[PDB]
Amino acid sequence: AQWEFHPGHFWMRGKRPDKIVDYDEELQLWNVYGYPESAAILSNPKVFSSDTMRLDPIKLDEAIVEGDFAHTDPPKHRRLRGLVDHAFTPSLVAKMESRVHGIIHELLDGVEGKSQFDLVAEFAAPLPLIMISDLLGVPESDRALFRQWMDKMLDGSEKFESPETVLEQEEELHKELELLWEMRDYWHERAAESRKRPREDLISQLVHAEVDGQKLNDSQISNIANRLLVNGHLTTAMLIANTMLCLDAFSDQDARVRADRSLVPALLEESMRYMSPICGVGRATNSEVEVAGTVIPKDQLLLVWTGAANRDERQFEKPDVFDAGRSPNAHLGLGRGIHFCLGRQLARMESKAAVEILLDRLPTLRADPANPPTFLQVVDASGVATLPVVT
Ligand code: HEM
Repeated sequence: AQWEFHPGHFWMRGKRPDKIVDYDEELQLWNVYGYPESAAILSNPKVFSSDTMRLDPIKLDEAIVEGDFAHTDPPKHRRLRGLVDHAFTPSLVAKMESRVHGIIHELLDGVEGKSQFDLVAEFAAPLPLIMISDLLGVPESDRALFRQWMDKMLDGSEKFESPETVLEQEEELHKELELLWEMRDYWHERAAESRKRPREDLISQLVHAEVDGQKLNDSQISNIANRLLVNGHLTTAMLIANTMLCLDAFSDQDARVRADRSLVPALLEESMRYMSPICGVGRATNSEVEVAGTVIPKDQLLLVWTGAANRDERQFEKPDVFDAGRSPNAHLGLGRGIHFCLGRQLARMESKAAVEILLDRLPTLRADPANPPTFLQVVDASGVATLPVVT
Protein backbone atom coordinates (compact mmCIF):
# COMPACT_ATOMS: atom_id res chain seq x y z
CA ALA A 1 0.00 0.00 0.00
CA GLN A 2 0.78 3.77 0.14
CA TRP A 3 3.50 3.23 2.78
CA GLU A 4 6.49 5.61 3.19
CA PHE A 5 9.38 3.23 2.46
CA HIS A 6 13.02 4.23 2.13
CA PRO A 7 13.21 5.85 -1.33
CA GLY A 8 15.92 3.38 -2.31
CA HIS A 9 13.65 0.37 -1.74
CA PHE A 10 12.06 0.17 -5.16
CA TRP A 11 11.04 -3.49 -4.67
CA MET A 12 8.60 -2.43 -1.92
CA ARG A 13 6.75 -0.27 -4.49
CA GLY A 14 6.35 -3.17 -6.93
CA LYS A 15 9.15 -2.14 -9.33
CA ARG A 16 11.42 -4.63 -11.07
CA PRO A 17 15.14 -3.76 -11.17
CA ASP A 18 16.17 -2.65 -14.66
CA LYS A 19 19.44 -4.58 -14.37
CA ILE A 20 20.19 -7.48 -12.05
CA VAL A 21 23.56 -5.79 -11.36
CA ASP A 22 24.47 -2.09 -11.44
CA TYR A 23 27.17 0.31 -10.24
CA ASP A 24 26.55 3.39 -8.12
CA GLU A 25 29.11 5.93 -9.38
CA GLU A 26 28.27 8.46 -6.67
CA LEU A 27 28.74 5.90 -3.84
CA GLN A 28 31.38 3.84 -5.67
CA LEU A 29 29.70 0.49 -5.05
CA TRP A 30 27.95 -2.34 -6.87
CA ASN A 31 24.34 -3.53 -6.41
CA VAL A 32 22.88 -7.07 -6.94
CA TYR A 33 19.06 -7.51 -6.99
CA GLY A 34 18.47 -11.02 -8.45
CA TYR A 35 17.67 -14.03 -6.27
CA PRO A 36 19.81 -16.74 -7.92
CA GLU A 37 22.78 -14.33 -8.12
CA SER A 38 22.42 -13.18 -4.48
CA ALA A 39 22.08 -16.73 -3.17
CA ALA A 40 25.19 -17.81 -5.06
CA ILE A 41 27.14 -14.79 -3.77
CA LEU A 42 26.23 -15.57 -0.14
CA SER A 43 27.36 -19.21 -0.71
CA ASN A 44 30.72 -18.13 -2.09
CA PRO A 45 32.51 -16.52 0.89
CA LYS A 46 36.01 -17.31 -0.46
CA VAL A 47 35.27 -14.94 -3.35
CA PHE A 48 32.77 -12.57 -1.63
CA SER A 49 34.24 -11.49 1.69
CA SER A 50 32.22 -10.34 4.67
CA ASP A 51 35.22 -8.31 5.88
CA THR A 52 34.09 -5.12 4.13
CA MET A 53 36.34 -2.84 6.24
CA ARG A 54 39.28 -4.30 4.31
CA LEU A 55 38.32 -1.84 1.50
CA ASP A 56 38.16 1.28 3.66
CA PRO A 57 41.03 3.75 3.29
CA ILE A 58 40.82 4.16 7.12
CA LYS A 59 40.27 1.12 9.30
CA LEU A 60 40.01 0.01 12.88
CA ASP A 61 42.82 -2.05 14.30
CA GLU A 62 42.14 -5.77 13.99
CA ALA A 63 42.65 -6.47 17.70
CA ILE A 64 39.81 -4.03 18.41
CA VAL A 65 37.25 -5.64 16.06
CA GLU A 66 38.13 -9.31 16.63
CA GLY A 67 35.30 -11.57 17.81
CA ASP A 68 32.82 -9.93 15.46
CA PHE A 69 32.42 -13.06 13.41
CA ALA A 70 29.79 -11.31 11.27
CA HIS A 71 32.73 -9.60 9.58
CA THR A 72 35.05 -12.57 9.76
CA ASP A 73 35.81 -15.01 6.89
CA PRO A 74 37.11 -18.57 6.85
CA PRO A 75 39.20 -20.13 8.26
CA LYS A 76 38.68 -18.11 11.44
CA HIS A 77 34.89 -17.67 11.14
CA ARG A 78 33.89 -21.23 12.04
CA ARG A 79 35.73 -21.25 15.39
CA LEU A 80 34.09 -18.02 16.53
CA ARG A 81 30.64 -18.85 15.26
CA GLY A 82 31.07 -22.32 16.75
CA LEU A 83 31.73 -21.13 20.33
CA VAL A 84 28.67 -18.91 20.35
CA ASP A 85 26.47 -21.58 18.76
CA HIS A 86 27.72 -24.00 21.36
CA ALA A 87 27.28 -21.37 24.03
CA PHE A 88 23.59 -21.44 23.22
CA THR A 89 23.22 -24.61 25.27
CA PRO A 90 19.98 -26.61 25.28
CA SER A 91 19.22 -25.36 28.83
CA LEU A 92 19.60 -21.74 27.79
CA VAL A 93 17.25 -22.13 24.86
CA ALA A 94 14.66 -23.82 27.07
CA LYS A 95 15.04 -21.14 29.71
CA MET A 96 14.55 -18.47 27.06
CA GLU A 97 11.33 -19.92 25.71
CA SER A 98 10.17 -20.46 29.28
CA ARG A 99 10.59 -16.72 29.89
CA VAL A 100 9.29 -15.13 26.71
CA HIS A 101 5.60 -15.48 27.50
CA GLY A 102 6.16 -13.96 30.92
CA ILE A 103 7.96 -10.98 29.36
CA ILE A 104 5.31 -10.47 26.73
CA HIS A 105 2.38 -10.51 29.14
CA GLU A 106 4.33 -8.12 31.35
CA LEU A 107 4.81 -5.73 28.47
CA LEU A 108 1.14 -5.77 27.51
CA ASP A 109 0.12 -5.36 31.13
CA GLY A 110 2.13 -2.17 30.76
CA VAL A 111 -0.22 -0.73 28.10
CA GLU A 112 -3.52 -2.03 29.57
CA GLY A 113 -4.90 1.49 30.23
CA LYS A 114 -3.97 2.76 26.77
CA SER A 115 -6.43 2.61 23.89
CA GLN A 116 -3.82 4.09 21.50
CA PHE A 117 -0.07 3.51 21.46
CA ASP A 118 3.09 2.75 19.51
CA LEU A 119 3.41 -1.00 19.13
CA VAL A 120 7.11 -0.71 18.30
CA ALA A 121 8.07 1.50 21.22
CA GLU A 122 5.76 -0.21 23.73
CA PHE A 123 6.11 -3.80 22.65
CA ALA A 124 7.95 -4.88 19.61
CA ALA A 125 11.31 -3.25 20.44
CA PRO A 126 11.48 -3.85 24.14
CA LEU A 127 10.77 -7.62 23.90
CA PRO A 128 13.81 -8.79 21.80
CA LEU A 129 15.99 -6.34 23.67
CA ILE A 130 14.87 -7.80 27.00
CA MET A 131 15.34 -11.40 25.76
CA ILE A 132 18.89 -10.83 24.66
CA SER A 133 19.71 -8.85 27.81
CA ASP A 134 18.52 -11.74 29.98
CA LEU A 135 20.38 -14.24 27.82
CA LEU A 136 23.59 -12.26 28.40
CA GLY A 137 22.74 -12.06 32.08
CA VAL A 138 22.83 -8.30 32.53
CA PRO A 139 20.71 -6.71 35.28
CA GLU A 140 17.49 -4.99 34.18
CA SER A 141 19.10 -1.60 34.96
CA ASP A 142 21.69 -2.28 32.21
CA ARG A 143 18.97 -2.68 29.57
CA ALA A 144 18.97 1.15 29.61
CA LEU A 145 22.66 1.33 28.77
CA PHE A 146 21.97 -0.91 25.75
CA ARG A 147 19.12 1.14 24.26
CA GLN A 148 21.47 4.13 24.52
CA TRP A 149 24.19 2.29 22.63
CA MET A 150 21.67 1.12 20.05
CA ASP A 151 20.71 4.63 18.99
CA LYS A 152 24.34 5.60 18.54
CA MET A 153 24.76 2.56 16.33
CA LEU A 154 21.42 3.30 14.61
CA ASP A 155 22.69 6.87 14.10
CA GLY A 156 25.98 5.75 12.61
CA SER A 157 24.06 3.28 10.47
CA GLU A 158 21.96 6.12 9.04
CA LYS A 159 23.34 8.20 6.17
CA PHE A 160 25.51 5.23 5.21
CA GLU A 161 24.04 5.65 1.71
CA SER A 162 25.42 9.16 1.38
CA PRO A 163 28.93 9.59 -0.04
CA GLU A 164 31.58 10.09 2.65
CA THR A 165 34.96 11.83 2.46
CA VAL A 166 38.00 10.16 3.96
CA LEU A 167 37.79 12.71 6.79
CA GLU A 168 34.10 12.09 7.52
CA GLN A 169 34.96 8.40 7.58
CA GLU A 170 37.69 9.17 10.09
CA GLU A 171 35.19 11.12 12.23
CA GLU A 172 32.65 8.30 12.23
CA LEU A 173 35.39 5.76 12.85
CA HIS A 174 36.53 7.67 15.93
CA LYS A 175 33.05 7.89 17.48
CA GLU A 176 32.68 4.13 16.75
CA LEU A 177 35.98 3.59 18.57
CA GLU A 178 34.90 5.54 21.65
CA LEU A 179 31.78 3.36 21.79
CA LEU A 180 33.77 0.14 21.43
CA TRP A 181 35.91 1.18 24.34
CA GLU A 182 32.92 1.89 26.52
CA MET A 183 31.41 -1.48 25.73
CA ARG A 184 34.68 -3.28 26.13
CA ASP A 185 35.03 -1.85 29.63
CA TYR A 186 31.45 -2.80 30.31
CA TRP A 187 31.80 -6.42 29.23
CA HIS A 188 35.09 -6.49 31.17
CA GLU A 189 33.14 -6.01 34.39
CA ARG A 190 30.43 -8.49 33.41
CA ALA A 191 33.14 -11.05 32.75
CA ALA A 192 34.76 -10.40 36.15
CA GLU A 193 31.40 -10.62 37.90
CA SER A 194 30.55 -13.82 36.04
CA ARG A 195 33.86 -15.36 37.07
CA LYS A 196 33.09 -14.24 40.65
CA ARG A 197 29.50 -15.57 40.47
CA PRO A 198 28.67 -17.77 37.45
CA ARG A 199 24.99 -17.88 36.44
CA GLU A 200 22.78 -19.53 33.81
CA ASP A 201 23.64 -17.09 31.05
CA LEU A 202 25.66 -16.72 27.87
CA ILE A 203 28.48 -14.64 29.44
CA SER A 204 29.14 -17.42 31.92
CA GLN A 205 29.56 -19.73 28.98
CA LEU A 206 31.84 -17.28 27.15
CA VAL A 207 34.40 -16.73 29.96
CA HIS A 208 35.23 -20.44 29.89
CA ALA A 209 35.23 -20.81 26.07
CA GLU A 210 38.56 -21.00 24.16
CA VAL A 211 40.02 -20.26 20.68
CA ASP A 212 43.38 -21.78 19.72
CA GLY A 213 43.42 -23.23 23.24
CA GLN A 214 43.23 -19.75 24.80
CA LYS A 215 40.20 -18.17 26.55
CA LEU A 216 38.58 -15.03 25.13
CA ASN A 217 39.66 -11.54 25.96
CA ASP A 218 37.54 -8.51 26.71
CA SER A 219 37.49 -7.42 23.10
CA GLN A 220 36.34 -10.82 21.83
CA ILE A 221 33.61 -11.07 24.47
CA SER A 222 32.54 -7.46 23.91
CA ASN A 223 32.37 -7.83 20.12
CA ILE A 224 30.38 -11.06 20.38
CA ALA A 225 27.87 -9.58 22.83
CA ASN A 226 27.60 -6.36 20.82
CA ARG A 227 26.94 -8.44 17.69
CA LEU A 228 24.15 -10.40 19.43
CA LEU A 229 22.52 -7.15 20.65
CA VAL A 230 22.78 -5.28 17.39
CA ASN A 231 21.76 -8.22 15.25
CA GLY A 232 18.94 -9.44 17.40
CA HIS A 233 17.20 -6.29 18.59
CA LEU A 234 15.63 -4.04 15.98
CA THR A 235 15.59 -6.81 13.34
CA THR A 236 13.25 -8.75 15.60
CA ALA A 237 11.26 -5.67 16.63
CA MET A 238 10.59 -5.07 12.94
CA LEU A 239 9.60 -8.62 12.12
CA ILE A 240 7.01 -8.40 14.91
CA ALA A 241 5.76 -4.96 13.92
CA ASN A 242 5.91 -5.54 10.09
CA THR A 243 3.91 -8.66 10.62
CA MET A 244 1.11 -6.90 12.52
CA LEU A 245 1.17 -4.09 9.90
CA CYS A 246 0.80 -6.61 7.07
CA LEU A 247 -2.08 -8.45 8.81
CA ASP A 248 -3.86 -5.11 9.24
CA ALA A 249 -3.26 -4.29 5.59
CA PHE A 250 -4.22 -7.70 4.18
CA SER A 251 -7.43 -8.57 5.98
CA ASP A 252 -7.89 -11.68 3.82
CA GLN A 253 -4.58 -13.01 5.10
CA ASP A 254 -5.48 -11.86 8.60
CA ALA A 255 -8.69 -13.87 8.44
CA ARG A 256 -6.77 -16.97 7.34
CA VAL A 257 -4.37 -16.75 10.25
CA ARG A 258 -7.05 -16.14 12.92
CA ALA A 259 -9.03 -19.14 11.54
CA ASP A 260 -5.98 -21.43 11.24
CA ARG A 261 -3.35 -20.61 13.91
CA SER A 262 -0.96 -23.21 12.52
CA LEU A 263 -0.16 -20.55 9.85
CA VAL A 264 1.74 -18.24 12.18
CA PRO A 265 5.27 -19.64 11.51
CA ALA A 266 4.73 -19.50 7.76
CA LEU A 267 3.29 -15.99 8.26
CA LEU A 268 6.49 -14.86 9.94
CA GLU A 269 8.65 -16.32 7.17
CA GLU A 270 6.50 -14.54 4.57
CA SER A 271 6.74 -11.36 6.62
CA MET A 272 10.54 -11.74 6.25
CA ARG A 273 10.33 -12.36 2.54
CA TYR A 274 7.99 -9.42 1.88
CA MET A 275 9.38 -6.76 4.20
CA SER A 276 12.86 -7.91 5.05
CA PRO A 277 14.15 -6.42 8.34
CA ILE A 278 17.63 -6.87 6.94
CA CYS A 279 17.06 -6.12 3.26
CA GLY A 280 20.67 -5.86 2.11
CA VAL A 281 24.08 -7.07 3.22
CA GLY A 282 27.57 -5.95 2.28
CA ARG A 283 30.28 -8.00 0.67
CA ALA A 284 33.76 -7.22 -0.64
CA THR A 285 35.19 -8.91 -3.73
CA ASN A 286 38.54 -10.67 -3.19
CA SER A 287 39.08 -11.23 -6.93
CA GLU A 288 37.53 -10.27 -10.27
CA VAL A 289 34.12 -11.91 -10.78
CA GLU A 290 31.25 -12.23 -13.20
CA VAL A 291 27.74 -11.64 -11.78
CA ALA A 292 24.64 -11.81 -13.99
CA GLY A 293 26.95 -11.37 -16.97
CA THR A 294 28.61 -8.30 -15.41
CA VAL A 295 32.29 -8.19 -14.54
CA ILE A 296 33.06 -6.91 -11.04
CA PRO A 297 36.69 -6.05 -10.33
CA LYS A 298 38.78 -7.13 -7.36
CA ASP A 299 38.39 -5.18 -4.10
CA GLN A 300 34.90 -3.76 -4.71
CA LEU A 301 32.07 -3.19 -2.26
CA LEU A 302 29.00 -5.23 -3.27
CA LEU A 303 25.57 -4.71 -1.77
CA VAL A 304 23.54 -7.88 -1.91
CA TRP A 305 19.87 -6.76 -1.83
CA THR A 306 18.19 -9.68 -0.10
CA GLY A 307 15.05 -7.51 0.11
CA ALA A 308 14.98 -7.19 -3.69
CA ALA A 309 15.99 -10.86 -4.22
CA ASN A 310 12.97 -11.77 -2.14
CA ARG A 311 10.71 -10.14 -4.72
CA ASP A 312 12.40 -11.98 -7.63
CA GLU A 313 9.72 -13.52 -9.84
CA ARG A 314 12.28 -16.10 -11.16
CA GLN A 315 12.19 -17.54 -7.60
CA PHE A 316 8.70 -16.77 -6.25
CA GLU A 317 5.30 -16.98 -7.90
CA LYS A 318 3.47 -13.66 -7.61
CA PRO A 319 6.29 -12.20 -5.49
CA ASP A 320 4.40 -8.98 -4.79
CA VAL A 321 1.51 -10.90 -3.23
CA PHE A 322 1.51 -11.39 0.54
CA ASP A 323 0.71 -15.08 1.17
CA ALA A 324 0.54 -15.91 4.90
CA GLY A 325 0.81 -19.59 4.14
CA ARG A 326 3.38 -19.29 1.40
CA SER A 327 5.30 -22.51 0.70
CA PRO A 328 7.91 -23.14 -0.26
CA ASN A 329 9.57 -19.96 0.99
CA ALA A 330 13.33 -20.09 0.76
CA HIS A 331 13.67 -16.36 1.29
CA LEU A 332 17.01 -14.67 2.02
CA GLY A 333 15.74 -12.71 5.03
CA LEU A 334 17.97 -14.70 7.32
CA GLY A 335 20.81 -14.92 4.89
CA ARG A 336 22.30 -18.08 3.41
CA GLY A 337 25.51 -20.02 3.97
CA ILE A 338 28.06 -19.70 6.71
CA HIS A 339 26.77 -16.36 7.96
CA PHE A 340 23.16 -17.70 8.15
CA CYS A 341 21.39 -16.03 11.08
CA LEU A 342 22.64 -17.52 14.34
CA GLY A 343 19.69 -16.22 16.30
CA ARG A 344 17.09 -17.57 13.83
CA GLN A 345 15.57 -20.02 16.36
CA LEU A 346 15.23 -17.36 19.08
CA ALA A 347 13.90 -14.78 16.60
CA ARG A 348 11.23 -17.16 15.31
CA MET A 349 10.35 -18.33 18.86
CA GLU A 350 9.93 -14.68 20.03
CA SER A 351 8.06 -13.39 17.07
CA LYS A 352 5.67 -16.37 17.05
CA ALA A 353 4.95 -15.96 20.76
CA ALA A 354 4.48 -12.23 20.28
CA VAL A 355 2.12 -12.42 17.36
CA GLU A 356 0.07 -15.19 18.94
CA ILE A 357 -0.31 -13.34 22.17
CA LEU A 358 -1.16 -10.04 20.40
CA LEU A 359 -3.87 -11.91 18.47
CA ASP A 360 -5.42 -13.44 21.61
CA ARG A 361 -5.15 -10.53 24.05
CA LEU A 362 -5.76 -7.65 21.58
CA PRO A 363 -7.91 -9.14 18.86
CA THR A 364 -9.26 -5.67 17.99
CA LEU A 365 -5.75 -4.25 17.54
CA ARG A 366 -5.62 -2.21 14.28
CA ALA A 367 -3.26 0.20 12.56
CA ASP A 368 -4.27 3.75 13.60
CA PRO A 369 -5.76 5.24 10.42
CA ALA A 370 -5.28 8.82 11.61
CA ASN A 371 -1.62 8.12 12.25
CA PRO A 372 0.32 5.97 9.74
CA PRO A 373 3.53 4.08 10.60
CA THR A 374 7.02 5.37 9.82
CA PHE A 375 9.76 3.19 8.40
CA LEU A 376 13.24 2.83 9.78
CA GLN A 377 15.59 5.44 8.29
CA VAL A 378 18.30 2.92 7.46
CA VAL A 379 19.01 1.77 3.93
CA ASP A 380 19.82 -1.90 4.71
CA ALA A 381 16.59 -2.38 6.62
CA SER A 382 13.07 -2.64 5.42
CA GLY A 383 10.69 -2.22 8.36
CA VAL A 384 8.56 0.08 10.51
CA ALA A 385 10.19 2.34 13.18
CA THR A 386 6.83 3.48 14.59
CA LEU A 387 3.54 1.68 14.53
CA PRO A 388 0.67 3.56 16.17
CA VAL A 389 -2.09 1.16 17.00
CA VAL A 390 -5.63 1.50 18.28
CA THR A 391 -7.69 -0.97 20.31
C1 HEM B 1 13.80 -11.09 12.37
C2 HEM B 1 14.94 -11.33 13.02
C3 HEM B 1 16.31 -11.45 12.35
C4 HEM B 1 16.65 -11.28 11.06
C5 HEM B 1 15.79 -10.92 9.84
C6 HEM B 1 18.07 -11.50 10.97
C7 HEM B 1 18.79 -11.42 9.82
C8 HEM B 1 20.07 -11.88 9.63
C9 HEM B 1 20.83 -11.96 8.37
C10 HEM B 1 20.33 -11.55 6.98
C11 HEM B 1 22.05 -12.44 8.66
C12 HEM B 1 23.18 -12.68 7.64
C13 HEM B 1 24.23 -11.56 7.69
C14 HEM B 1 25.20 -11.63 6.50
O1 HEM B 1 25.21 -12.61 5.74
O2 HEM B 1 26.02 -10.70 6.30
C15 HEM B 1 22.09 -12.69 10.10
C16 HEM B 1 23.13 -13.19 10.85
C17 HEM B 1 23.26 -13.15 12.22
N1 HEM B 1 22.25 -13.00 13.18
FE1 HEM B 1 20.42 -12.52 12.71
N2 HEM B 1 18.57 -11.78 12.24
C18 HEM B 1 17.51 -11.76 13.10
C19 HEM B 1 17.56 -12.03 14.46
C20 HEM B 1 18.68 -12.34 15.21
C21 HEM B 1 18.72 -12.61 16.67
C22 HEM B 1 17.47 -12.64 17.57
C23 HEM B 1 19.99 -12.84 16.97
C24 HEM B 1 20.70 -13.16 18.30
C25 HEM B 1 20.08 -13.33 19.46
C26 HEM B 1 20.75 -12.70 15.76
C27 HEM B 1 22.12 -12.86 15.64
C28 HEM B 1 22.80 -12.98 14.47
C29 HEM B 1 24.21 -13.18 14.39
C30 HEM B 1 25.23 -13.26 15.55
C31 HEM B 1 24.51 -13.31 12.91
C32 HEM B 1 25.91 -13.47 12.29
C33 HEM B 1 26.23 -14.94 12.08
C34 HEM B 1 27.52 -15.03 11.27
O3 HEM B 1 27.97 -14.01 10.70
O4 HEM B 1 28.09 -16.14 11.19
N3 HEM B 1 19.94 -12.39 14.74
N4 HEM B 1 20.88 -12.34 10.62
